[PDB]
Amino acid sequence: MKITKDILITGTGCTTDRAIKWLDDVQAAMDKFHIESPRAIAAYLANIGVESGGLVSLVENLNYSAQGLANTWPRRYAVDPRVRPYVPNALANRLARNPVAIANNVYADRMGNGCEQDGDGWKYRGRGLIQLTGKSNYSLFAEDSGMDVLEKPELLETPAGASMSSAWFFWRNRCIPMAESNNFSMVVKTINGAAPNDANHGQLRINRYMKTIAAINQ
Repeated sequence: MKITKDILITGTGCTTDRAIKWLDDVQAAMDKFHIESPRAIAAYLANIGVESGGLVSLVENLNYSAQGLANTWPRRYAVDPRVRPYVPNALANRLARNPVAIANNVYADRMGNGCEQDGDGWKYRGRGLIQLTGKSNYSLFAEDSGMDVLEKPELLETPAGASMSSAWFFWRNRCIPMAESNNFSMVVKTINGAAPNDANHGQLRINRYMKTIAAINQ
């Protein structure tokens, strides 16, 4: 369905100026990945807006102190993950305040990435609205979209790439059937990792979902 600037603002909480810059990219992404019904469009917009702070935040933040590393990945970066506070280990103290070195270590040898030394963890760090991480998902998105994101992963920080990759994620993770069965809670769990709650702004997601259905049907 053709959406408006006002539907996009209702759905994502974005500014008027950002809605104007993103409208055509969001429409093209939803059309490409068959996000067509009021509930599918509402569930997609409600989640991409909260995940990205209103289409503002498009890349993983890897700025950490040693204490932030221990707190975020205690099994990797705390001396002992069974105690409070966590104490940063020697690895945490070496990697702290080094975004590239953190990503290369924490994302090494998973999600399709190779070894720490060869740089895939940083290269394929989280990007987009619903962030894609790791060489495997960048590769699958490249094949499904035709976007050159292995050579140019920074395309996922453009409005076109962020919208397209989020629409791909929504389609591929079966969110369209969930939306069209009125299972918004499962859509949020699938995208965020947890059902609607305080931590993931669940009430704001639900409020924007319901408000966007109403807006579209008019």
